[PDB]
Amino acid sequence: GSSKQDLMRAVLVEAMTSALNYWERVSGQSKFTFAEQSGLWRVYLDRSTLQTRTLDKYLRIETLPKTPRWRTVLNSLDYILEHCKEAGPERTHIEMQRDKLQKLLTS
Amino acid sequence: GSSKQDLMRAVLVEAMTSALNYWERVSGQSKFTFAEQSGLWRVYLDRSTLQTRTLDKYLRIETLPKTPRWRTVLNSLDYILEHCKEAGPERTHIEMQRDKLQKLLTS
Repeated sequence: GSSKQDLMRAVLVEAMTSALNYWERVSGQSKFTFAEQSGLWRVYLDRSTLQTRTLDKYLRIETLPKTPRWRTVLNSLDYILEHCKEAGPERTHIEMQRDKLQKLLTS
Repeated sequence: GSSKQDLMRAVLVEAMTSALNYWERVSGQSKFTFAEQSGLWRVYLDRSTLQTRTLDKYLRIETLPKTPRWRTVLNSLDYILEHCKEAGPERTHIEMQRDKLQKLLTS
């Protein structure tokens, strides 16, 4: 129902933002670099500056697309966890949010 | 010194035992299957029965070899975490023990 759909969207934003913050700290690379190196998100020239325009929409519930690319988000969480291994609460939180999303998508 | 060497051996046994218990529960497969499918540990015919004779020595501090194969143990932890994703305290403990071993080996 509407509650499950809104929960999925809230978890997707939490998971993506958490994963990017972890990527930035552990890899020492930018959000731009995650998109460019993984090939999972496109780079655009906006306001005369390179931007991960679509990825950026997934970092706030207000801008999340009407049709989220759930598999691309799960591939993003997997890519970040594949390249960033530092064990700890921050990583555990991303793993837990990944499992939550997967269970919501398959229930 | 002796303290660091004994700590490394104690952490190796904790990590291996933890990882195998997690593999068995999450994969629903045996220790034998972890060895056979990964190819990381040999199978032997002892007492007329198939056994992971060398791997078994890593599950008790009393039997741990004088010369542990540290890389084979780290490859074992990586293989189990690659195939078993269930997020939770049990998985976090294995990740934490893996990081502890790596830091001891590089300090």
